[PDB]
Amino acid sequence: VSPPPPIADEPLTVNTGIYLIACYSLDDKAETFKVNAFLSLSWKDRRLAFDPVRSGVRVKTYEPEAIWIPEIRFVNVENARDADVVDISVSPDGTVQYLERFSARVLSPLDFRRYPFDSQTLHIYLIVRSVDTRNIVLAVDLEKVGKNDDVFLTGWDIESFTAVVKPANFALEDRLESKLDYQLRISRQYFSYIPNIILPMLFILFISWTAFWSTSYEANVTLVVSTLIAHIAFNILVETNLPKTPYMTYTGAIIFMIYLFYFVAVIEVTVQHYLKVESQPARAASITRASRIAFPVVFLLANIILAFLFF
Amino acid sequence: VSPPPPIADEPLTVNTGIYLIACYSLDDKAETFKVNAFLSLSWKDRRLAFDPVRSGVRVKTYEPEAIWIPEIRFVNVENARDADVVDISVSPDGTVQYLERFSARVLSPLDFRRYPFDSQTLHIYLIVRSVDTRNIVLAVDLEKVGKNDDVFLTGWDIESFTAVVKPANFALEDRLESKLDYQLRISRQYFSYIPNIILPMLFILFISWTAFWSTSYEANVTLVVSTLIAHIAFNILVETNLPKTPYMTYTGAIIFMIYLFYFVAVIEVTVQHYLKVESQPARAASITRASRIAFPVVFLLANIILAFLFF
Amino acid sequence: VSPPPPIADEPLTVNTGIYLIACYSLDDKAETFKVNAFLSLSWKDRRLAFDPVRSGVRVKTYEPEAIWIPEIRFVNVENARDADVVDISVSPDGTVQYLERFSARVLSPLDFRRYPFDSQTLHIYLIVRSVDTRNIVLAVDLEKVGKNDDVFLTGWDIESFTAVVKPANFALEDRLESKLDYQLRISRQYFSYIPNIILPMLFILFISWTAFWSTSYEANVTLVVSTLIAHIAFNILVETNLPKTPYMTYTGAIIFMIYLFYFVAVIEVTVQHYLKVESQPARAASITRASRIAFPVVFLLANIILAFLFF
Amino acid sequence: VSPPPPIADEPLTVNTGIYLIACYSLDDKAETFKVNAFLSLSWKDRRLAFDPVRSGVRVKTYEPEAIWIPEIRFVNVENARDADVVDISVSPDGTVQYLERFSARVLSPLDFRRYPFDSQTLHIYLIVRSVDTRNIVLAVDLEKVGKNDDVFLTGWDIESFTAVVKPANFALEDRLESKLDYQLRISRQYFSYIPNIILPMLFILFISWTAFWSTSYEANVTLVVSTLIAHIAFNILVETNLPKTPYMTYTGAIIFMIYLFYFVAVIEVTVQHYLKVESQPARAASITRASRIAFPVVFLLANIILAFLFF
Amino acid sequence: VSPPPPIADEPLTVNTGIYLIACYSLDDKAETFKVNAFLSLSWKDRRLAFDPVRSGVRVKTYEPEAIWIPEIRFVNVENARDADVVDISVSPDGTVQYLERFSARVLSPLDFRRYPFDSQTLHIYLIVRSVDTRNIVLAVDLEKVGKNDDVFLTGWDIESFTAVVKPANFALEDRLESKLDYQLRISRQYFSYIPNIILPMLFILFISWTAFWSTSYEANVTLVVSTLIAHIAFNILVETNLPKTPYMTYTGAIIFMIYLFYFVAVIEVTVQHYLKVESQPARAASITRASRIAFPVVFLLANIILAFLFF
Ligand SMILES: [Cl-]
Ligand SMILES: [Cl-]
Ligand SMILES: [Cl-]
Ligand SMILES: [Cl-]
Ligand SMILES: [Cl-]
Ligand SMILES: [Cl-]
Ligand SMILES: [Cl-]
Ligand code: NA
Ligand code: NA
Ligand code: NA
Ligand code: NA
Ligand code: NA
Ligand code: NA
Repeated sequence: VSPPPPIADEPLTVNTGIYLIACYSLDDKAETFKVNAFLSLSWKDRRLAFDPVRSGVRVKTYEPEAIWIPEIRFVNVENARDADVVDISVSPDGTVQYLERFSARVLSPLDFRRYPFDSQTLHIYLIVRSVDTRNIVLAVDLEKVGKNDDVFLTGWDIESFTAVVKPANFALEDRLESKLDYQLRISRQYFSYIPNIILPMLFILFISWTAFWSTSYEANVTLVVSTLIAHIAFNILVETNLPKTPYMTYTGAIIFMIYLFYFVAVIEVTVQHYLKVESQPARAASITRASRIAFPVVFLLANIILAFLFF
Repeated sequence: VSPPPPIADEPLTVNTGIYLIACYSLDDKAETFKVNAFLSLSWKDRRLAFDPVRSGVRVKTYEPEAIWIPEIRFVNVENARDADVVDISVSPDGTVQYLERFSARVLSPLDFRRYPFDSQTLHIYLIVRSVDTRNIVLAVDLEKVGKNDDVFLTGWDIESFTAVVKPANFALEDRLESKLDYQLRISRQYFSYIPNIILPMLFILFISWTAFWSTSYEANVTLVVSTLIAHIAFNILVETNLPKTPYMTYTGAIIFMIYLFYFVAVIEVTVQHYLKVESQPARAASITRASRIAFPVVFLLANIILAFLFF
Repeated sequence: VSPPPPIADEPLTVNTGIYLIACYSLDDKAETFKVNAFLSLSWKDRRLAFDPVRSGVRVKTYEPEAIWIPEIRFVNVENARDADVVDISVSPDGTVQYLERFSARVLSPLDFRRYPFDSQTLHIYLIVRSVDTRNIVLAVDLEKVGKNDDVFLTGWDIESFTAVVKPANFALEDRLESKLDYQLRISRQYFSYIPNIILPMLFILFISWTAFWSTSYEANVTLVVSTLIAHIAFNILVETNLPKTPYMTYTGAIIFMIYLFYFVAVIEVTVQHYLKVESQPARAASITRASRIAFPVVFLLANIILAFLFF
Repeated sequence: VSPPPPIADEPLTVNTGIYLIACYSLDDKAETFKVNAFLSLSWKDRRLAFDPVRSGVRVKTYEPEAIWIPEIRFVNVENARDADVVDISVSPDGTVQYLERFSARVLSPLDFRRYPFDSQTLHIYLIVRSVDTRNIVLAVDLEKVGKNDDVFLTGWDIESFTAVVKPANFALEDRLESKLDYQLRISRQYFSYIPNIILPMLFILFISWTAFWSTSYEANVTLVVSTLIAHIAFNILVETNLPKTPYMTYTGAIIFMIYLFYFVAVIEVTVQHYLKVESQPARAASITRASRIAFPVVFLLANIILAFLFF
Repeated sequence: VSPPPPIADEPLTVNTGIYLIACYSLDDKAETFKVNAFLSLSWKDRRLAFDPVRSGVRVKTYEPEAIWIPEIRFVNVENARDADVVDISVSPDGTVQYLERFSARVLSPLDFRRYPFDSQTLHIYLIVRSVDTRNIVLAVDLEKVGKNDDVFLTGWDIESFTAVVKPANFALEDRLESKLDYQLRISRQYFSYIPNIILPMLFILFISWTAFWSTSYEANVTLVVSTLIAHIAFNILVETNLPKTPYMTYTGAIIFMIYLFYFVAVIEVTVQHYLKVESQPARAASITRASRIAFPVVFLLANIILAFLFF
């Protein structure tokens, strides 16, 4: 079966629509998400037209095999989509109305710079390759683009699901290709990160700073070193939930900076002890007293600077 | 093959039933479960009717290909169900009796607020899309809804398996859809959490409080800091078995609150030491003596408040 | 193709046999195992009978498609078995001899109460649904039930592979079902648990008890707290290799009890120190001296009691 | 299609050959490996013979469906091999030359006793079941057994790939079976284990022994206990990369033995302290001085004994 | 369908091209990557030639089944590629233009010697087996080799995608094989390793060296031992992201060397203490003072030597 012939030298417009049934498994490390949706296709094949008076019926139902159907593929899917045809309905004028239900693992890049306070734009790219007979162009039937209310993406808030109505038409291997951009705007549910990572991380840091109210070198060494190890544990926990970015993430920046605080706390703890042994506890006292104000102020200011830089 | 024609303008009623054979793999993080069950379908196709006298036979067995079968799909499945037709039996009035055995990974949201003392309602949504010829409506044959005695969901107690008999009939992409809700009520086996997480977590906390019967700053620092790290280990262990909730879970709340107890224990340990060095051990004694009663009382009361709030 | 017609009102007896080729992947957490075996089926279809004189041949070989084959399924499999027909041989009297080679992931519940000294009974349930024409009943041909010598289940000893010869005949969705129980008796190879978990766990506990021969509070605090953490590490290691049981396991019981030993060791260490500071080292000495005998005796006795309760 | 008829009462000899294209994923815990290879089969079917003069052609190419092909299966595969027929070429005398490209996950037991200095013999078992018409026997065409130069098994050295030319002929379910043993001899690349596990493990042990040059009980307790915990971490790391063996492995033996060294080091550290407090530092000095020589000598000798026992 | 017949004794040239659509999942441990690309094939089949005047059409479109298509396979794929034919276009001269869209998990060895500053050459090997009728040779149509702009490999920079135009023609199982090498040059994004592993690892090492400004044996033991454990944690973290190499990697070398620094730091800490107790603090002072300069200088120089050796 060959494509529909043109009235004039016009391209064939295949109207599309994606209706999300189930959206799930957003893998941060793999930068993938799984989708379960309806794909609707509609084009005019004049060869399939009929008189509703003569035939008796108002629409004709065909099996995929029977008629010409455009080869619509997804660009950013890992493997070819699992698709099952729901219905093919031809109107008297030859306006075909195809509907299929699919499921696919979509590969869409994620921006972790503001993690865990980040928002993402997931993409679903519909594509059609033009045939030697005639050129095929994609369109968006906005009436058939949407999502079920039930649709939930665990640990994410679904903002919108829209399509960029004008396709990206380009040449590939000397043939015209019509690409469409279906955008799923989501924003992360940062809540859990606060009692699980952020606050525990701040508590161990504040515990380290109690060394500024202690003259006991042995106790200070225990305080700063122990807490530093809990900080390493938290850094490792965080980097396991994330991929390797060629940029600093917000949480990454905070975590990195906190190492410097531990490093300087050890230096202070060392300096204070050296001075004490050197029979200069008056100078050590001045440094320790300063550190009590210096450490939280420089911490608070450094954080303002980063939130500023990052947001 | 087209759908059965209507006597009058009535919709076609497809009677359904799910009988669970094997239920397994309830993933808390992924909010999914795997099912292995029988799906039974029954509808009237007058075109398939016959005389049992003339034909000799009391029922006719058809291969799926031979006759019209309604396109029944599952809403909340990740990929299309693995189904194998067991039997198709036509009675002479044309009452088709379809049976298939399926397996599917069902995506059903979970409520972790009362974890590990939570109970859940797992869902299985049967759906049918109406055709251009006629409208299809789902029904529940209660005689064919159930589960095998053998059926066990590891670490969960299976309460019930029922169907909401009246379908959710709604329009989707200008066509009628009949949705059915099969509900599997389960409740978690919280037992193991007690000797594995809850009690070990309480023992390390109580060990931290022995610092209230010690004047040794160096020992107290070791006691409180060490136990705090074991608490971090337990917090991490717990959050690995769970997804990121935009709400506090019961265990999450207990765990978070316990950080504050470690924080204040460090403050006490610090205050007591500062006072001792400042040659005011009488005041430090008062604080330490108070802490011995204050810490367990405020702990016990805070827990009453949370269990109250959570249950 | 319809089932064989009955001589009288007798049911059709399908003789079965499972011969294990490869048995592997026993998942303790998932309570599953993978099997690779031969399935043999034999029944009498009088319609397929022939005279060996006239035909010349002593048995006829058919392709599955050509003849009626009973729909034998497995109850406790996650997904439908991957089966490839090896041979179908019909004798002159119409005694069909079907053989297929299959592989399946079988879901069989496990009893962890005596872990790692436990023994299990893995099950393989063959089932047949009776047709409207006639009732089908399963039988066991003991001569075709067995396992290859080569068959090895890693970290387990294979005791036996037998079938419960009398089937469980019951009604399901108003039709007769013949269920057969193939039992694979295995017992765990507990050896490795001894040098990897049990003895290391006992060594850290015994190290904690050296605090009973020390007057140094700071050293005792380090001894008991450090070892307690290694005990937490071992508890976590153990519970990662196991599912969440609504009952205590033998190892679970030992592990839990050992927390109480650490708790009381801290109490002793605390009491001894308090008394020393209170200028009462004579009383502290009595307690410490007692603890040296009390701790191992109460440990040894508590263990006798548990092994007694558990075995 | 029936098997080739015999000239006399001889069995049908199917000549075999496996040529490895890609060998990968040797799972130590699962005792499996994945293979991608060519399978070549050759037998004489007199029915397919032809005159090259009359026909014109020197060999005839058939589609698998067209002719009789022996049912060759693999014994030790988890699931049935993914096979794609490359070519079927019939010579004038009726000598069929089948070639297929397959991929399979082969289950072959591993011996960990000498780990990580172990060598293994991976197996690939070809098998054929005799038919009622005639008996089928496997043979090895050595000219068609081999492996590509490119073939690499990560972290392993491939020694050889040979076939045991005489098949294991035996009865199974009253039918003759011809089994062939394809052996892939490999030996582990132990290199990485030295700077990653062995030496780090020895360094922490030697650090523990510095307690023999210290009179500070508190320091010794820290030294021995800390290092013991790093040893526990290394023991856990090792046992995660390995399955549960009913025997001791070389690394397992070394690791276990090192626990005894930590245990006795604690005993020494305890004894030395008790004696010091008891105002007997002369006796404690003797013990400590001895321990300095005793610990490395008994360590070195114990290791000679084990390497001796193990190799 | 047989292959195209030769004009003279020339081989059939199948022109090839791979156009990468989506490149993803580069597994360092498994040494695999997943690809989603277009495969284009073009050869001359004179039997399919036609007059464009008589036929009317300028190119003819065939279904794969209708015509002879060369059996092109991939050498280094784990399983056979998931391929879906996009188009088959025959020109009047019989120049076939095949296009398919595929996805495959490619197995390509990785060189970790310079990790995480390494660059790799991923391979895709196209292969064709010659038939008994005629020999088949692969060619590269450079105009149909490329990659989409969108193509991103997470944590890697894609340098180039080229094909080695002259095929590797060799005999395999007495038949000619034409192998082509498609090379994807990539280089790792080392950025993240710096704030996540390299700098944290250096901070803990520098913290250990503060023991050179302390006379407190108990504090030094805590400092060096604690930091050593954090170093073990980092070593383990690193070796989990990598496979077991029979060679030293750059990061592996740095990590290993740092153990020696901890070992010698313990020795110094021990020596200094022994001397102090021995009432020789003047000699201990000299050693400690030297260590303050020796440790960073020997560290810095050792690192120059390694970067030199490695790059
Ligand atoms: Cl697609
Ligand atoms: Cl363009
Ligand atoms: Cl074009
Ligand atoms: Cl479905
Ligand atoms: Cl089954
Ligand atoms: Cl096989
Ligand atoms: Cl391939
Ligand atoms: Na079509
Ligand atoms: Na149908
Ligand atoms: Na059949
Ligand atoms: Na300490
Ligand atoms: Na055949
Ligand atoms: Na073809």
